[PDB]
Amino acid sequence: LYFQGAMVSVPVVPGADIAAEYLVAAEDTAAGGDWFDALALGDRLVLVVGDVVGHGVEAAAVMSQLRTALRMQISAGYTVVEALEAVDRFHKQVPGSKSATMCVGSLDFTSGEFQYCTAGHPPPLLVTADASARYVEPTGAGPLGSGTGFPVRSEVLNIGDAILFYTDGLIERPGRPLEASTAEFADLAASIASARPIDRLCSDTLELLLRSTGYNDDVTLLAMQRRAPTPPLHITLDATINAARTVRAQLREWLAEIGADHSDIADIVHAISEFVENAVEHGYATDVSKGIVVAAALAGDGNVRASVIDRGQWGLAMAEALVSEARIMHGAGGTTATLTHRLSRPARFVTDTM
Ligand SMILES: [Mn+2]
Ligand SMILES: [Mn+2]
Repeated sequence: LYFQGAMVSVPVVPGADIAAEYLVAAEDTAAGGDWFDALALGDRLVLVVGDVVGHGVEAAAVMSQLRTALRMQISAGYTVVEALEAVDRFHKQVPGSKSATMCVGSLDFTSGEFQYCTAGHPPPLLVTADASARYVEPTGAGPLGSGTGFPVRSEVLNIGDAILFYTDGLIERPGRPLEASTAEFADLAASIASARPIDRLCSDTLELLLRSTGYNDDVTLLAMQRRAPTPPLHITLDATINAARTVRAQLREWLAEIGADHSDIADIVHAISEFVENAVEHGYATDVSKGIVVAAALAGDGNVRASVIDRGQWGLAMAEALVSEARIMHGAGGTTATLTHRLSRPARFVTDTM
C-alpha cells in the first residue's frame, strides 16, 4: 500500500512478519534520500532499502524514480540480480542517481533461503532465534554506476530468525565512531531479542540507538522475522441466530495469529459477519444443520481470501465498500459470497531528538 508511490505501510504474509520505521533529516517533509520497500510476490518476499546521496529536496526526486524503477522490475518477476542490473542501466537517465546505494533481498517461503545483494550498502544484521546478532557478509556489489556488477549471496533463515535492513543513518550517529556504533546496534538487537516480536525488535532498537545521540541523516530500518504460517481458517456451522457471533469470535482469533492491523480486522470481520447473517436470514433451506461453510486463508501475495458458502438464499455494495474485492455467486441449492482483501501495517514515521 502506497500514498504517492511512497510506501506508508508494510504487507502481511503467512511466513514472515515485517516492520518498518524511518526518520527524515529535514523538517516538515515526508521523504528524503532514503526509501524501503517490501513486495509480497507469492512464492517469495522481496525487501528493499536504499540511500540516495545528499538529502535534499533534489534527493527525494531521485529516490522516487529509483524506487518506482526497482519495484517495476521486481514485481514483473525478474530476479534480484536482473532487477538491480535494469536499474543500474537506467541510472544514466536519472541525474543524481549515480552512487545511490541499495540492499535488496529475496526470501523463499519454502526453504528459508534468503538471497541478497549489498550494492555499496552496509550489510544486514541477522538476529537469530536464540538472540545472537551478527552482520551478514557484504556481497561484493558496489553502488549504482560502479561497474562492479551485482553478485549475490545466501543465508538460510530458520523459524524465528530475523534480518534487519537499514541505512547508514542508523550507524553514523553524531559523536559515535563507525565500528563502535556498528557493534552497539548488533548488541542491542541481541539484547532486545531476549505487538509482534519483530515490531519491538524494530521499534526498540531504533529508539534506544537514537534516544540520547540524536540523528543527522535519513534513517530507515526494515525488519523481517521468519515465522511458521498460521494454518487456514475453516468453520462449518448451523444456520442459526448465533452463527455470526461464532464466526466473528474465531475470525478475530485467527486474524490476530495472522498479525493483521485492527483496520483490516474490522473490515474483514464486518464483511464476513454480514455474509453469515445474510445466509441465515435470507435463508431458504429448512435444514440448518451445517448449512454454512466459511473459509479464509492468507497467501504469500499478502491477500486474505475468504468465502461464505451456504445452501442458497432468496452484500455486494456493502462488502465492495469494505474490502479490496467482493463477489456473490448463486446456484440452485446455494450461494457463495467471497472477499479478497490486501493486508497492510503502517510503517512508523518518527520525529524525536533533532
Ligand atoms: Mn543519502
Ligand atoms: Mn545516508
